[PDB]
Formats: sequence, C-alpha cells, structure tokens
Amino acid sequence: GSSGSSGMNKPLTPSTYIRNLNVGILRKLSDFIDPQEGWKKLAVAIKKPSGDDRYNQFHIRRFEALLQTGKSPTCELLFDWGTTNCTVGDLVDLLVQIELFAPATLLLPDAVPQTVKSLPPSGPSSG
Repeated sequence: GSSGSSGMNKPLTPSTYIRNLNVGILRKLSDFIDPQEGWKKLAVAIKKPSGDDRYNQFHIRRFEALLQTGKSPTCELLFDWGTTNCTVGDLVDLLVQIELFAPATLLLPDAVPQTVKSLPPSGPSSG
C-alpha cells in the first residue's frame, strides 16, 4: 500500500545559475549524472556561444581523477560550469540532448518532452 499526493513547494527555475543550486540539489543531480558517464556527456555537450568545445578530454581526465578517488565529477563540473555563466535551463536543455531525462525532469518536469513524472512518497516522522 501507501498513499500521499501532497507536494512540498516549486523547484528551482530555468534562469537560476548552476552554482546557485543548493548542495542537496547538487547531490540529487550527482545521484543521476555520476553514473552512465552523465557528467562526461554534459561536459562535452557544453559549447561556447561561438561553438568552441568548453571542456575537451584534457579536462575530462581532471574530472575522472575525482570519480577515481570518490569526489563526484558531477558536482565539480556543475559547480565550475556555474562560473562559465550557465543556468538550470541550460542544464535541462543539455540533459535532454544527452538522453538524461530523469535529472532534466527533476529540475524542470515540463521542459522535457517525454510525458513522465512521479511524486516522491511522504513521511514527516519525528522522534
């Protein structure tokens, strides 16, 4: 069993910068982007306005050193890319481009064309 169908509050917003996102959301993203080489896919999908590849293999090895020791490459990438000047909507956009509809939806469940969403279950226990 189980039921609920409450909702907490609205997400972040597509024009908020990546680094502005809270560490909890950075963890939630790392949950989904750390596997599947999701962060590599995001990194290499990030072009400059002109089209220059922001992050080539030279810097991918840098992020790999993180995953190879236990730092998330997701968090570092997302955090660093914040200083490049990109946003949640920038992220969603690219996340769709790499087939990463789960984290796209988590951020912005409307901005991803696949009709799929879910409520997370509920339990305000105390103690």
